[PDB]
Amino acid sequence: TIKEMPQPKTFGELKNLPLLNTDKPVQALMKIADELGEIFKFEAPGRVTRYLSSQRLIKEACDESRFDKNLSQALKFVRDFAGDGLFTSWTHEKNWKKAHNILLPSFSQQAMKGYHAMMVDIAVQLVQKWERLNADEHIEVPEDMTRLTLDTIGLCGFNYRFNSFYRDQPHPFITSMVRALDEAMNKLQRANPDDPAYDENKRQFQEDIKVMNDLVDKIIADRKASGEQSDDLLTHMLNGKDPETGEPLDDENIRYQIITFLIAGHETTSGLLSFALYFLVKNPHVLQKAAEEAARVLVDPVPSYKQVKQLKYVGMVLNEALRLWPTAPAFSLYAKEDTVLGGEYPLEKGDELMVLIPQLHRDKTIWGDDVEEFRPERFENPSAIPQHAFKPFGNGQRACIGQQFACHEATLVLGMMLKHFDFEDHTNYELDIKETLTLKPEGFVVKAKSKKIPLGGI
Amino acid sequence: TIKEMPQPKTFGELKNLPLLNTDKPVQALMKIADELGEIFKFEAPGRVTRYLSSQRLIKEACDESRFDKNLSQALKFVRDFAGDGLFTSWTHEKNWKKAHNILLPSFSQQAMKGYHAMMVDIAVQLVQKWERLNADEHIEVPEDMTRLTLDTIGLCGFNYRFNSFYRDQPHPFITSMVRALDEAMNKLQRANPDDPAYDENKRQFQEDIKVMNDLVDKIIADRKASGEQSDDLLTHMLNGKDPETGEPLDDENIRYQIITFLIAGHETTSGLLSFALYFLVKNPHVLQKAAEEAARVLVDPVPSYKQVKQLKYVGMVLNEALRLWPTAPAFSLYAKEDTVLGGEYPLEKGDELMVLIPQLHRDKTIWGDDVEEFRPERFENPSAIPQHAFKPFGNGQRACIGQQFACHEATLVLGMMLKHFDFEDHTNYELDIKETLTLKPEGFVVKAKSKKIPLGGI
Ligand code: HEM
Ligand code: HEM
Repeated sequence: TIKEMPQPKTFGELKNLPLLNTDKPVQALMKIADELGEIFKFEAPGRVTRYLSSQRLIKEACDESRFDKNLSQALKFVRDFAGDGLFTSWTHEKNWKKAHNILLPSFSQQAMKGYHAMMVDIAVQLVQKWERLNADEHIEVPEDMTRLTLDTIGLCGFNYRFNSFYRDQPHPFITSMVRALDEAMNKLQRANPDDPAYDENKRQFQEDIKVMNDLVDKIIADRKASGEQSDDLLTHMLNGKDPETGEPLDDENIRYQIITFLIAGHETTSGLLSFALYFLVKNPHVLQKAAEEAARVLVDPVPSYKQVKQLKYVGMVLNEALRLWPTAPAFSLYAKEDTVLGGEYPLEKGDELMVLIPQLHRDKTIWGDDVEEFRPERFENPSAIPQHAFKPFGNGQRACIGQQFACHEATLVLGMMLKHFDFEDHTNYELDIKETLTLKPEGFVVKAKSKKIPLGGI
Repeated sequence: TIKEMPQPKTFGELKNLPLLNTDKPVQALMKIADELGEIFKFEAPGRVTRYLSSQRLIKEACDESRFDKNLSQALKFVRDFAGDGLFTSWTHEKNWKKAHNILLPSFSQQAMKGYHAMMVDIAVQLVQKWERLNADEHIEVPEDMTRLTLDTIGLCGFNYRFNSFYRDQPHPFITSMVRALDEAMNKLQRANPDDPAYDENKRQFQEDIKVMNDLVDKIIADRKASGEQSDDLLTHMLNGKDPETGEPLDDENIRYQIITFLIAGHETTSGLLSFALYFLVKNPHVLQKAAEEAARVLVDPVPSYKQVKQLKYVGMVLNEALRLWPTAPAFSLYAKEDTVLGGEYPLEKGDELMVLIPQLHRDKTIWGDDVEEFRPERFENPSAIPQHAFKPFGNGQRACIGQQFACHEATLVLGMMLKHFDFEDHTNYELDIKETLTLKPEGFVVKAKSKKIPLGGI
């Protein structure tokens, strides 16, 4: 029977909008979901969305016959620099299906065999950095993880070295990307967007868009001008034809794809690695199990592709980190036609839903009462997990195209870290989660004592 | 560096085979392992296996990239009546993966909420039996535990009442199941099984298979006709679809699954309860601690699901019984590819291993020197145990699908026993372990004096 959904506290004519005027909006929404349950309405001037937290409702939301990907206000703002790349395109735009069909084979599990050597190149740089620290020094974890994941997508994707391990201050492209992302996210919480105060932000936004476009357009133009057949994502985009339309991507869409991949590789996989290491140092029996596996499996001076596929327990660790802190924590959907959600909530065509992934992943009816505990063993027998219960990579045809890339990279790197070092939570670090496009453990530091195991050449 | 492995005494061209021509083969193999150490070769005419006893080697055997489940000769003979049910199927058989995907969510810890009431039905029957004994009487422990466990899987699994507490002699189906298993196990010694001497054995075997098939097929046929929904394992099997293939199980395979569950829920699961109660009566301070927990937690006339989940020390007692006398004490593996075990023992593709679980569980490098002592406190934090050190339910994707079911049932029943009765080892019983498919403390008897605490309705 039909039910009225709950709604969090309001602010007069601003409705719920000021609830997002916080540097930690997803975390605020999680606390609201804890108070209100599996569904709540969230209203702002001119817009309504419904936040879903239960597997029961989210499984219905994931029915692609009833619901399609929506661009949230955040993604609409990100679209000012990521364009109609795969992440910020509507499913019905021609460039979505074109790019999807062209790029899917380049992101497959099979494709990882070809990226593996370049992934190892950057992972060796990380391990060497940490081998070279002095006794009294420590590691800035999200910082080094971001250096690694950005450089890996730059190299594997476009044969471009950001050389982030040679820098304190980020590459200029990244300065502009990060500042562009910050502006996109800050705009969400402004009650008066056109206020004269925000004039200067808008000028900086246009300058950062120009830095990004200029470097990426030059990368593309340089590759076209050289003729080089590097066999990377850029080569595949320049030469590939969509089997369905027979058309290639144009150079402007290629730029948007490249921007999109650099955003992804800076923002998400780095957070996964950071959270994984956080949980490992907070759960030393789990760390022991992962380290024992790394030692047993990674028998050669550098890891092979086959060896990375052998690291089951490291995979379980990564999935359990994705469970607790999925680093792209929300995705949006719209109702394709009028429909009733969960037998109880009537929706009209066009109505928006938000899937709160960290809450889905804390659904006690699925996972049990111990949802805050870090237990990789939850994933030991993967078929035990119900359908649509675990969605850190989104849903259906609009799921993360980078999933195999992220998993392979993270498994490789975490395996190598655990083979080469013991870790100490020397500050007894208190988890503090910063929110940008994604989630990361801000200020997370550790000490790493080398096991003094030689590392092979690249 | 490459070692030759030890081998127990041989009998000319019969090799090691006569060592298993004994009433207690697992216990013989344990003694061989004490003599020979972590690995030994066992040869019979036409075959070889290697028995493993250390965590150091078993952790490698449990690497699913390197080794998969093998059907031992015993499981090949059980397959004559358990078919391609989950326990007697190869991982590469379509019906293994289909049934695995369909059934696993119905055996989860969360699924136990739905079975709990039916489990209580049978547990109340056990408690009422014991409340109704006269002062001069005693309890035949494995016999009553088997009545409980069989009836619980019958009721929870397919809404069938064996009514074992209304009988002295087994239900006709069970007579046939036990005699089929006996025949399967006896066939392990027979040199020329096509000898006319065994014609009656073959006739009896076919008759026993017919008894089991007729009942189970009728159960299935009766349910399909009615359209009755019971939320039980049969309902799930009739309606469920494998997410991967999109196919349901066929009726023949469902029958094999039901036969398989009945085998499992008989003495394999009742052995846990029997050994647990044995160890409790032999360790009165442990019994007292467990009884104190039961009294503190089980404050209502019948136990709730949540209350059973609070019986931590009862669960520790059960784990410690599984440590010493795991009731499915060995499992078989085969090498997927050529590989070296432990840096020392080269194996070829197809080579077989046997994991001797009771010996694994006595590895002093893992458990310390006191491995024969019954100390439930070893399990205060099960996360402290290394990977592949405590394996009473097997390994990985071929682990026991019934683990949560068995543990929940055993915790519930043992908690109620400890709430309702004091126990006396009135005969000072000498442990005598009978071997079939499983292990049982044969002849174990106790007296139970009622605490005279009322029991609720079902
Ligand atoms: C742990 C790491 C990652 C996580 C958790 C993650 C998560 C997600 C999620 C949840 C979506 C769906 C978004 C929505 O529905 O609005 C998505 C889409 C996407 N991700 Fe990722 N991602 C990760 C890594 C990557 C990487 C490494 C790349 C590329 C190199 C990438 C590229 C994309 C793209 C292109 C899409 C859009 C796909 C489409 O709609 O066609 N991601 N990701
Ligand atoms: C204390 C009780 C039990 C113990 C110690 C036990 C132990 C085991 C072990 C060691 C295996 C792996 C066998 C191998 O690798 O060859 C296994 C498999 C299995 N067990 Fe159990 N079990 C118990 C209770 C149950 C119950 C109650 C059920 C069902 C009602 C069940 C159903 C199964 C099934 C279907 C498999 C095959 C799983 C697969 O390969 O997909 N077991 N059990």
